[PDB]
Amino acid sequence: GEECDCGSPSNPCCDAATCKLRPGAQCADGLCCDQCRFKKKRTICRIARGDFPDDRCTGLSNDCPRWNDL
Repeated sequence: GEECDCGSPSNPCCDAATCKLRPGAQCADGLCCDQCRFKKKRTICRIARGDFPDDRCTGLSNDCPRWNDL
C-alpha cells in the first residue's frame, strides 16, 4: 500500500500529499535511481577501493550492492 520512497517535497517525482511517487515515477533519487525512475545496468553506483573494478548496479533497484570481493 505505502509507497514512501522520497526525501524531498519539491521533487516533482514525488508528491507531498500521501508520501508517494508520481505516476511514471518509481523512485525519487539514488545511486541506482534516476531522477524519477530506475536506472539500467552498467550504472556506476560505487567506486572501487583498489584492486577491483568499479561497482555497477543491476538496474532494477535503488540500493547499491557492494562489489563482493570473491
